[PDB]
Order: sequence, then C-alpha cells, then structure tokens
Amino acid sequence: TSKLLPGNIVYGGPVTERQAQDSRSLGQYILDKYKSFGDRTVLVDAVNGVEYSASFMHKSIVRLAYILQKLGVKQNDVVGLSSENSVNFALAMFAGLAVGATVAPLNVTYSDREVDHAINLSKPKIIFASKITIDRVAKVASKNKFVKGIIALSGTSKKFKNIYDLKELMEDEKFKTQPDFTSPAANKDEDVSLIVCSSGTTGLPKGVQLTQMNLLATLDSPTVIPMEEVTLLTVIPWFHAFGCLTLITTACVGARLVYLPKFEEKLFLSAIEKYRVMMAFMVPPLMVFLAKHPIVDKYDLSSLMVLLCGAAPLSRETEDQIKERIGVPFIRQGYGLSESTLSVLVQNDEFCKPGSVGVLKVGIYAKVIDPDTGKLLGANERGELCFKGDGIMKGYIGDTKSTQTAIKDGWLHTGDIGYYDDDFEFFIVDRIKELIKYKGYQVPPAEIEALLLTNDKIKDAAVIGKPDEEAGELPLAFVVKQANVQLTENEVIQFVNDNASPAKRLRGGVIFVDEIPKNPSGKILRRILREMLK
Ligand SMILES: CCCCCCCC(=O)OP(=O)(O)OC[C@H]1O[C@@H](n2cnc3c(N)ncnc32)[C@H](O)[C@@H]1O
Repeated sequence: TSKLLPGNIVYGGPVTERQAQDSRSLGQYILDKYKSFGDRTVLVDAVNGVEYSASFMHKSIVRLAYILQKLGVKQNDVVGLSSENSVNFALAMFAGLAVGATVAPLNVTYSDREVDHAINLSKPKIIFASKITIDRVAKVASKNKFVKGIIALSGTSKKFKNIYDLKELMEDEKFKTQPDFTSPAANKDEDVSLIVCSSGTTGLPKGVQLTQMNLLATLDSPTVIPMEEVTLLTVIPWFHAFGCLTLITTACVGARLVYLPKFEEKLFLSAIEKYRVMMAFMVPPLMVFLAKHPIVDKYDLSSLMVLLCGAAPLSRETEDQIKERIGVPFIRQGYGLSESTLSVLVQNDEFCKPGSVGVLKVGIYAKVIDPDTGKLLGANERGELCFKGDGIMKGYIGDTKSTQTAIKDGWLHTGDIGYYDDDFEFFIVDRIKELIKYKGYQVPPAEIEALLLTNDKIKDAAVIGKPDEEAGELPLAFVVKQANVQLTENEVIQFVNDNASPAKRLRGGVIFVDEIPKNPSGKILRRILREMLK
C-alpha cells in the first residue's frame, strides 16, 4: 500500500510487525528463532548432501559463542569472516552476532591488497578463515598488530602467530560450557552488526556499517507462499550484503536453506533437481544463464517456483525468456544497495510489471531528484533515486567524507537513475557513473545491454564508453556469443542500429569475448573491461 505523500515523496507504508525490533539484540533474536524451530532442517550442504537441524545450529552457536568470549571477543568487537558459503560460515557469523560482536565478512576472491585493505577498514580482533583463504589471511594479519587471532574453519597455516583450529576449539573437552547462551543487550541504534565491503570505482572497497536496527527493521519486513515451508537455494556469496542478509532472514523464518560454496552451472542445476528447490536467489548473470545456456535443458527444474533476482540490471526480455523456457510461475526482481541493508524495492503479485523492481518496502521513503539541483521529480520523471528509512546504513567506517557525500539529511543518494510510474512501481535505468558520456548525451549502457541480450545469437553483453578526442566517449559492446551460431561485429552494430537511437550506436565497435568479468555479486566489472581495450 504505497502512498504518494505531498512534496513528491513516496512511502511504502508503516511497519506493522515489530518482533525483531522488539528483541534486545539481533544475536538473541537469531538464537531464539533457531531454538523455536526444534529439530527441523534449516541448512542443506548441496555438494555433500548433509542436512543440518535447527537444534544443531543452536547448540553450535552456543558453544562457539562461549569460545569467542574465552578468546577475548567482547560486545562491539569486530571479527572477520573470510570463507565460502558453508555451515561453518553461518556458525561463525551467528556466534559473532550472539556475543554482540560486529561481523565483517571478506570477499573470498580478494587479493593480498584487497584483504589487507578490508581488514584495515574494520580492524577485526579475530578472523575466521577456511582453507581457501587462510594462507592469504594469516599472511596479511601478520602485518597488522590489531589482529589478535585467527580461527581456521578448515586447513591450516604457519604465517601467523596465534591460529586456532575451529574443530579443536569446539571439541575441547577441558573447556566446559552450558547448553544455552544469551546475547547481551545492544544499543540497536548505534551498535554495528555487520560491516559489508562494497565494490566501487576506487578499486578498493568501502566498509558500510549496518546497525542492529538496520537488520531487525529489515527482518520485520514477494509471493503469497509462507517462506517457513520453502526449500530455498542461495548461490549469491554470503559475504555480500544480499547473500549475507538473505542468509539471516531465511534462517529466522525456519526455511530450508540449501547452499553451494559458490556458483557452478552444473552444481546449481543439479541441486534444484535433487533437493526439489522451490525458490532461489539469483543475480542477472545467472538469470541470463538460465535463459541462454543449452545445459539448462538437461535438468528437471519443475520444483522451481520463484526466482528472486537482484543486485544488477535485469530486463523484462530476459525475465520473459526464462519464464517461457522453463515455466517458473513467479519471477520477482528487487533493488537495493549495501548502503540500504537489503532491498528498498521488490516486486510482488500486484506490482510485478515486466522489468520493474517493484514497490517500496514498509518504512522506507523514496524520491527521484534531478541531478544538478535538488528538484524533487514526479511520476515518470527519470532522476537520481534517494531513500530514507530504518534500512539506511550508519555510514562508511572510518570514512566520514564518503558518508556525507552519500547520505544527505538521512537520504541515501544511491547514484542510480530511475523513476516511478503512476502506480508507484519503480524502474531502474542505470548507474550515473556508468552513463556513456558521448557528445553530451548520457547513454545508459544497461539499455543497450538489454537490447543486445534479446538477440538469440548473443550470450552476454557489456557496453562501455570508448575514449574519443572529439566525442569523449563512444559506446563499445563487449559481446559473448552462443556456441553453435555465427555472429559478426557488423551484424551486432546493425542490430543496435535498427533497434536503438542514434546515440546508442556502437561507434566504438564490437569486441567479442568468451566471458565478461563479473564480481561475485553479478555486477559487471567495468574497471577490468576498460583495461582490456587493446
Ligand atoms: C531483493 C533485492 C536484493 C538486492 C540486494 C543487492 C544489494 C546490492 O547490490 O549492493 P551493492 O552496493 O553491491 O549494489 C548497489 C547498486 O547495485 C545496483 N543494483 C542493485 N539492484 C539493482 C536492480 N534490481 N536493477 C538494476 N541495478 C541494481 C544499483 O546501481 C545500486 O546502486
């Protein structure tokens, strides 16, 4: 029930439920939820086929929570998490939240300098790490005195002084703990539950701080199905806000959360078939895969009911394609930023126009402002989207300048161009910083990208501005064709020439490639793309 308030501000409605917010801390709300689920399955390791009960989660969170306190972790301390999706990941995060510590997950594919830059943003006192990243993490922690200890969820290393094996700690008979642990009370308004590293044009990430309030208010907020009885698959990485908050919310609703370490084409399809996955979180890259890759037909996907996509531009042409190929009833697209905790806009049964991002979630205000002025725009006027509500981040840790630039008067200036129609359904056009500056025009690469993805001969597409002396930027398309097909640069140029405005002309040419660089969250790594121009 969105409302158009005076002044051209859109409102998603008042937040009715207050269960999570009433809690004394996110750690206590998670523990009680898990305990209240009894012995039901809540986590399924798809690769190894191991079901995990709610009581197993509760017991392990209690044990690990005590161990953290013994190791010196105190309320509002920071603990790092560098690991693929796994039960130990969830156990590590929940335990850290149980003791009232900030959890700072770290991208698993990070490099020495990115890892070093991340842990220098949040300054974790203890860091969890699996075998895939322990060597890099231990090596980096050596050059940072604030890191007092590393816990290895798997594997080992000698490049750091104080390393603990999680298995030995959990099982230490000499360390006696009670069957139940209770989380301390949090200043929900200021205590930081999560520090999520966001990608930016800087090349190095910023640390967005999400308070307990941000998370509890989000918890208190797509289809008519009760999520509790849902078998849910999440391939988005859990160190990203989308996958991270999706793991928490799904956990609090008692759903059956199936997971893979990362994403893999065959493992993804295989998981949906074996475990009868009914709903899955996706990023556009996976949606395009479902829509294009021929391997998709080699699997039984009948159990799939809902596809929840977000994090990057997704066109209706791709949505329709997927629905017409595999026959999934519900495809819902959502929009949000790391700075907005989770989504601020989601499609539903009533507001699910093709290619839209839905309507505001309760408690969130939205406004479309014209850049180069604060002019608040009306319906159907494109402008920079700004959001206000209980989901807005507290700010970039240690970077008050970047925070003032982003949050004005409680409004998050997302930096994206969008608009809302007369039903207050929102549409995301593109990111201002990624608009191709060609002869004063601000061409949205996402528009051309959607057009190129309608061509059955194109498997993936990414458009970038090519540096030019007179024009400044010329649209250039990185194209990934399908296997058994013939495609030429001229044919691609002709395609957009006959279906797009003269400004979208691929004057920069075509550059066929077998794979487009994407980040673990499905965002086109434009930075890398501009480097390949050779
Ligand atoms: C249920 C939905 C859960 C979504 C959570 C993901 C949060 C996240 O993505 O955090 P990030 O900070 O990494 O991304 C922030 C930036 O990503 C771009 N963006 C994000 N969503 C869309 C979209 N639906 N359509 C077009 N663009 C999108 C945009 O430009 C934005 O400013």
